[PDB]
Amino acid sequence: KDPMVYGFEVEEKPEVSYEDIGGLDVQIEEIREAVELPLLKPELFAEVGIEPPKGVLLYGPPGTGKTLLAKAVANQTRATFIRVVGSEFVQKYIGEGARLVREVFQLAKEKAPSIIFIDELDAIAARRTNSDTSGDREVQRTMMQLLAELDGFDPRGDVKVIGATNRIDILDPAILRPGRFDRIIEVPLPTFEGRIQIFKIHTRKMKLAEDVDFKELARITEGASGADIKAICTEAGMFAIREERAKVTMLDFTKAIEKVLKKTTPI
Amino acid sequence: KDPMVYGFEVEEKPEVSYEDIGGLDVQIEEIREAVELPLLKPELFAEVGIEPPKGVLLYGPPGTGKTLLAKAVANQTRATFIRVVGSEFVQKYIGEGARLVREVFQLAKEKAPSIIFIDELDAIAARRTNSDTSGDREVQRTMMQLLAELDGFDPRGDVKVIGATNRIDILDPAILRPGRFDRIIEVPLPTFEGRIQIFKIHTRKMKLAEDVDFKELARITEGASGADIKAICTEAGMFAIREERAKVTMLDFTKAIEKVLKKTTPI
Amino acid sequence: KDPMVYGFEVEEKPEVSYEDIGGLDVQIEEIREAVELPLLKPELFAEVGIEPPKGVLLYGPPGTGKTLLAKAVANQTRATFIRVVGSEFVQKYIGEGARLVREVFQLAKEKAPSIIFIDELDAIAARRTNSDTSGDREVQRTMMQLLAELDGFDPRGDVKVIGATNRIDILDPAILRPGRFDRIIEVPLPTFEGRIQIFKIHTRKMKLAEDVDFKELARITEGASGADIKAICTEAGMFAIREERAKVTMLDFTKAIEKVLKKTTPI
Amino acid sequence: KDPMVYGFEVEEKPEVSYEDIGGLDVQIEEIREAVELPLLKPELFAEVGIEPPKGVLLYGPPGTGKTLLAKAVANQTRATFIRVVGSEFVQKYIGEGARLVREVFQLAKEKAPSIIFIDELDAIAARRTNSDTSGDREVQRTMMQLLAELDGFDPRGDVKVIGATNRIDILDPAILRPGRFDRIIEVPLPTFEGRIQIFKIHTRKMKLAEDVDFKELARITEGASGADIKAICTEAGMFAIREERAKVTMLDFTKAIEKVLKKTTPI
Amino acid sequence: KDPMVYGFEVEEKPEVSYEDIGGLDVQIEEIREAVELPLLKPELFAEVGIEPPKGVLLYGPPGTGKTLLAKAVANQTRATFIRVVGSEFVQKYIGEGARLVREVFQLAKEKAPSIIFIDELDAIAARRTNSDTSGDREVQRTMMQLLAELDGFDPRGDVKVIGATNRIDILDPAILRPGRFDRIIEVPLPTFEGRIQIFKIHTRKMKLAEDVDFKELARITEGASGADIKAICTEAGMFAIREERAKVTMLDFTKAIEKVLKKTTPI
Amino acid sequence: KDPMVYGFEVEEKPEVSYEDIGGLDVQIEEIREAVELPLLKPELFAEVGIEPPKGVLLYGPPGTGKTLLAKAVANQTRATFIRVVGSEFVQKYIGEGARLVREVFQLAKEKAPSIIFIDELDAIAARRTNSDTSGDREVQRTMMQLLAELDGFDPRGDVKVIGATNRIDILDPAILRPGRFDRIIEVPLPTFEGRIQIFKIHTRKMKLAEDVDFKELARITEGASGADIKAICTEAGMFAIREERAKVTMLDFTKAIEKVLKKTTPI
Ligand SMILES: Nc1ncnc2c1ncn2[C@@H]1O[C@H](COP(=O)(O)OP(=O)(O)OP(=O)(O)O)[C@@H](O)[C@H]1O
Ligand SMILES: Nc1ncnc2c1ncn2[C@@H]1O[C@H](COP(=O)(O)OP(=O)(O)OP(=O)(O)O)[C@@H](O)[C@H]1O
Ligand SMILES: Nc1ncnc2c1ncn2[C@@H]1O[C@H](COP(=O)(O)OP(=O)(O)OP(=O)(O)O)[C@@H](O)[C@H]1O
Ligand SMILES: Nc1ncnc2c1ncn2[C@@H]1O[C@H](COP(=O)(O)OP(=O)(O)OP(=O)(O)O)[C@@H](O)[C@H]1O
Ligand SMILES: Nc1ncnc2c1ncn2[C@@H]1O[C@H](COP(=O)(O)OP(=O)(O)O)[C@@H](O)[C@H]1O
Ligand SMILES: [Mg+2]
Ligand SMILES: [Mg+2]
Ligand SMILES: [Mg+2]
Ligand SMILES: [Mg+2]
Ligand SMILES: [Mg+2]
Repeated sequence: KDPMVYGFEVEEKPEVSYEDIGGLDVQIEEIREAVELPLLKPELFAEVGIEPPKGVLLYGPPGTGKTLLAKAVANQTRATFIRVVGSEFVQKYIGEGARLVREVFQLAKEKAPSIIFIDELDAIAARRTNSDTSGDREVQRTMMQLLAELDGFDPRGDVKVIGATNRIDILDPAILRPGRFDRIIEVPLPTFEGRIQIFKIHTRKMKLAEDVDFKELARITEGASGADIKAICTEAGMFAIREERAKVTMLDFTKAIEKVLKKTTPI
Repeated sequence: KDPMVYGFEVEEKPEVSYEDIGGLDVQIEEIREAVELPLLKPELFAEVGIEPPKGVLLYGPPGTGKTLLAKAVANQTRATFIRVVGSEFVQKYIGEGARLVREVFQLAKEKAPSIIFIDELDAIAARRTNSDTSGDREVQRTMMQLLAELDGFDPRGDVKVIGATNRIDILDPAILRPGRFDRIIEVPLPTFEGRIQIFKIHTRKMKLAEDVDFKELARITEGASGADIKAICTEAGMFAIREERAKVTMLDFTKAIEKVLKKTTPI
Repeated sequence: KDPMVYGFEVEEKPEVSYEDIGGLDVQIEEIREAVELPLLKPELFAEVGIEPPKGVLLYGPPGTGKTLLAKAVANQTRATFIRVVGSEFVQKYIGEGARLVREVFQLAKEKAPSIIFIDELDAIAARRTNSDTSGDREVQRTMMQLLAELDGFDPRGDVKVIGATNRIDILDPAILRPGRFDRIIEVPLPTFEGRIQIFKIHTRKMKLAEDVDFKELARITEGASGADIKAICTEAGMFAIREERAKVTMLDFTKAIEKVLKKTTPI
Repeated sequence: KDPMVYGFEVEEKPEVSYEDIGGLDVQIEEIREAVELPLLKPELFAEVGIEPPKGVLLYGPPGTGKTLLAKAVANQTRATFIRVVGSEFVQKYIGEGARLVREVFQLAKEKAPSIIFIDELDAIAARRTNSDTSGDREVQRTMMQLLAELDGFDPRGDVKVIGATNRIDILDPAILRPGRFDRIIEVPLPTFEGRIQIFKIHTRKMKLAEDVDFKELARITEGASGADIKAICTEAGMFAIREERAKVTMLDFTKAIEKVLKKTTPI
Repeated sequence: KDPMVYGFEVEEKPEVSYEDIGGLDVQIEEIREAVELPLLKPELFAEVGIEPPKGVLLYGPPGTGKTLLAKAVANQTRATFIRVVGSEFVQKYIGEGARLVREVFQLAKEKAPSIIFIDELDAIAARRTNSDTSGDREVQRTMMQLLAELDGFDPRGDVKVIGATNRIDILDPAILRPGRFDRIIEVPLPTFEGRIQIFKIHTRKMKLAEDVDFKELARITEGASGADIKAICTEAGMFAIREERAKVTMLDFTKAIEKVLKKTTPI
Repeated sequence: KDPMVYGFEVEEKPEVSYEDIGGLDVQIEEIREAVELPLLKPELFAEVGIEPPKGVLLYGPPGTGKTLLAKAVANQTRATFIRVVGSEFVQKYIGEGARLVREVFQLAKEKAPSIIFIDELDAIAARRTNSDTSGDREVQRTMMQLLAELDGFDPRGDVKVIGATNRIDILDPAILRPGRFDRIIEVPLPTFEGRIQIFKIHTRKMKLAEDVDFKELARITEGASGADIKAICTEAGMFAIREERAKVTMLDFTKAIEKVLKKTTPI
């Protein structure tokens, strides 16, 4: 009953895999497993006795590759990858958003095995409630619907809903609890070695000089996220273009670390 | 009229069943008194001469369990278990919800004995504040139909409205009270012994455990919810296969209780 | 007659009479003089030269048996009790609501005297703020229709639109102001004499009780509502059932009183 | 002879004349000069040089008696009085419907001089969203149809348009522009002298024995409305029955106002 | 083929070049490298093996000419230009604001290459911590929807935002980080030199000074925005009409510097 | 197809001109400099090289017929007159407030020349909050879209607008900034000589007047507006028809002044 199945991009697998992400290695493995083993290895569960987890919640500072973690799971279990955005519920008609939730779930059930990937939970959950609010009351009646098709009366299924958000601090605690969203995976800012892998992903695409030491660059870029690193390389390339080289030398990388980081914040 | 799955649906199939009556065990006895005792033995109500309780309002924090409770009971009764959901009301068009509330209830009378488990509908029922906005007032109307049909003017038959709500800090005084339920149930976080009963079921499913001490798990899991415990159990399974074991060990619980509460309990 | 208003009428032998309500007590007598006194005797209002009430408004604290009292008066008027519900009005087009208010008043003019009981005046006539727009506008659309008929321009005969509301102020000032609903009878919470009498209605239908002291019973249940007295009674009776006796005694009440009291106090 | 526009007239002179409406007293004269005088002789209005009202809107808080004043107009124009409800202008489907709006105005042109009263413009000149489809289009359409039609037959008296509205703040400017209505008569809540007069007329029909001072009661009932006074009277006679006196006296009104006033804006 | 979002596409083909605006000459070079240049020659990005910039985020005062930098670019690239005022989004009809950014984005992919200018990120950015319980959540739904399309899942599509803001400290963390706006550009009030350039352009549109010297004027105009340097020129022309010369010269220009500053700084 | 106006009311070629205006004689000439004469003479925009005026704001004491001047400028330039009322702006949300600003801008480009009358400036012209508050915020997101759009315009399609306000001293200096509103015109409360000339306009209409001395009338109406002078003349015709004479003289004028205008004195 969905022409919104085009807005769920059921076909077109992404290009981002586990090898297009990295330096968040501990995180890849739990989330990977939380839907990968249930689907390809369900006999392993039988034998030990294991309950299938019914979702994974992801949170973390912005730009750490949450989006990328989701894409990688979607790509590499190739089974029904339902991408929705929580901001996509709630319309001008009086409880259309909640109707709309019921549609995703009945659709996922039919098309099961299925993984639902929700981007942004901050536009569809609130940890407060309030009564007689214009912008914060129907969004609580499409949340309340949600709680409630994911697990509730309606089984299980084979979802496995991957939630993603930029802050869990303004999210309703019903989402926040396990039993559905059973592995609560924090994704932190990357570490010393971590910033080094992220560098090499973009650099793998690029040409470089052979006096390029990642270890030195990663020292400078301490307290920055994966998104700051992508932009550093990009911007470093722009310096390569102006000066007409088909490679990025070490000195551009240091210019870029100074440029990008400086124009974000003065720590 | 024209009923789709709406309430009409009746199902009571597993996982939640009459042998996964995890609790919170005094609380289950209270549901059995309210619903199942006049259903199975009506003559006892003729001797006292009371009106049999008309509904069980279960409330609590999330995941503590009330979906639980209500389905486990429902399989026992073998009654017409009416499943409606918490904002399937007013789909896009208006007063739609008021016609659903009536429909559900009228069919229920015909199919009485019948039980109406409505997920979160008590929480949608909220107060109005003057002047203030015209709201969001229109959904609150759909609540008023529920009061009228339950025993407001039109007899119940043998309904048995099971309420569900994540807050008692969101309700109008006119749903809260014992008058549309009567049997108002606090479902708190599971008792010391209560908590051991939840682990028992899960461990049963998870074969061999021979060094695990469930009581000790209980001291560590002080003031965790019922859905929390089930994820603890799930992650203990997971660490079991990460150590490549056919059974779940005592370390495996220690790690999962540590992981599960950390991400979800504030400092 | 279209199905609509066919089916609004007529409730044959209502449960509830004045020996199935009692305990308040003065405002009971006031309503009964207000509707039953000119219906059974038009002469007394005629001799002074006054107009009987155009309607009677019931408001205030939930649980005081407002709709219950309506079901009492219906049994002794036998003047045609039109049961419409404030939420029953309004559907998926506008003016289809209007149609229904126009139909009930035309129908009533013929049955005159007759009782139009509108469950919630506030559904179809709520305190506006502005258009937010789907059904909110329809509400003040419908309010226009109800006025209009009442004795706005069109002969009322001897109706007698009797209302009730869940909240103090949630209604347009027009309806609030008397001269349309002309007696504003606050049904308040029962008196010291009134709470004893309420327990008595229950005692009538719940067999045996003499170790109970009605006065002291009432004294404890201060600040409760008629629905709460009923709820205690149903709880008490379950208490007795647990100790297996068909007599209700005081100890059964004390346990039952506590259940309700836990909710509402500590202050 | 379409049943809908034929059914909106006539009563062959309603109940109420200017005699039976108590004092305002001076704003009665404004209405008499605004409506009645230009109807009988627009030829005299032209000869003077002035332009008669496009329409006259009655504005004031509820209960001042606005539609009460319209019944008075009705008896004394002698020109066929249209009682229509603006709630019936918007309808369930279309050009019944929209056409009904042009039909009423056509009826006026052949019945002329006449004298069309529409009655509340609450929810037929409010704001639309452009649009919410089923609600809005009806209201937006009917808004335009009203304004064009009254404009195009009044440069000068032909068909006089009268109306009234509950408030002029609950609807957006549309009918407030002096291209449309330019003469809006404040129908206040009544002067000190006005109350005394209303009290007088109501006791005029009433059988009493003289010791009443209508003036003392007026000081008391300052800050009410004419409909409350009517109520005070009906309750003052009802009191008379309860003492079993077939006469009303001062003691009874003083008491009667105390009851009514109390359920109302306060002592 | 809906005029509702198709109207936002091309602005009749701009007339504004990057030599019709200046004074922000450093900033102009930056914008061209990031946005224009990919479109100009793809192979440079291939050569260095980089992912091309997302685009530019401009911040700064008001009047600076953020619009004019998008207008310039659009003329020069020979590609789709979609100009949207970003504060126009956000409706009091809940989730219509989010719908509108969703469609503009999807349409941008249909007509790729495309540039969108989302002006003012102030009124489409909220504060997570409470300040307006209904205003923050609403704004947030619009914000996280446009972000969703921006790189939540759905590709760039060779879009190319390009988007301005008065205040950058009011933005949520989500949009603030790069990778949804790759190159954050400071665009400050005109420098010393910046005055002289802006002036010169605008006086080439007039009759031009006869007694040229923009350095004197510049000293005085320091501490104003770019619109304000223009503004003086326009004030100068009209002053010319009042004098009865209608030719602009240094005397009109200096008298204008004074006349606009009279308002501005208040000695 | 028939056209149906939006941004109501619209008068394409309004028939009120400056012949209908008297005693505001130099205020006509200033505003002819502001909009009229620029617009019909495109030579000025080449002979000076000036970039057109974008608005002129009318100020000084209210009630003077600021709407009427606006119509007279629209008449002269043969444009589409468009009315924006400020009461249809700002609620306590936003967005349809915003929408309607957009609407009249769209209509105005489409049908240039076009005169957007913008009363009233005090509900979208107000001060800034940078210490924050919530109520002020509604106004600020509305206000920026007026400010922007007017500057956004292309010189292909000239949408000149004429503002009007009661108090300029409560508004932001930002809308008193040249290149938005270039000049302001004190339309003052009428002088002695002004009042005599405004009575004469109305007298054209009125019959046999040869006893009326206009001077004694102006004296009495010290501190009277133009809307009040016009209203006095309608009322004069009412008084004349009360004394049963179609001849309007001076006695009628004197009673009309007392009745309408004289209320204000004493202080
Ligand atoms: N884990 C990482 N590995 C490699 N690249 C990364 C990593 N994190 C971020 N990036 C780069 O930064 C870009 C932009 O960040 P992205 O859009 O992926 O973030 P997100 O964490 O979902 O953000 P938000 O909190 O704003 O929703 C990526 O497309 C990638 O090029
Ligand atoms: N007491 C229990 N024993 C065993 N497992 C439980 C228990 N309570 C909850 N769970 C498990 O937790 C999961 C989700 O919780 P459930 O649906 O029962 O929550 P609820 O308290 O009704 O919440 P919400 O406020 O989100 O509607 C199910 O998998 C259920 O079996
Ligand atoms: N005076 C009374 N004596 C006995 N029982 C009473 C009395 N008044 C109320 N009750 C009981 O209280 C309950 C509520 O009655 P009712 O169904 O009339 O709702 P209400 O007070 O109109 O409610 P709402 O605010 O939910 O519309 C019933 O169970 C009724 O039997
Ligand atoms: N001046 C008056 N003289 C006599 N009776 C009055 C007076 N004013 C009001 N009433 C009484 O009030 C009623 C008529 O006015 P009513 O209260 O219906 O309101 P309205 O001002 O037309 O309201 P709305 O805006 O709700 O349509 C009658 O019952 C009448 O007896
Ligand atoms: N730097 C500048 N060079 C030339 N014109 C300018 C410059 N800055 C602003 N303007 C002009 O001033 C007017 C309004 O400024 P605009 O660019 O719309 O403002 P904002 O930065 O607030 O978006 C326009 O007519 C615009 O051309
Ligand atoms: Mg993200
Ligand atoms: Mg639940
Ligand atoms: Mg009730
Ligand atoms: Mg009325
Ligand atoms: Mg701009």
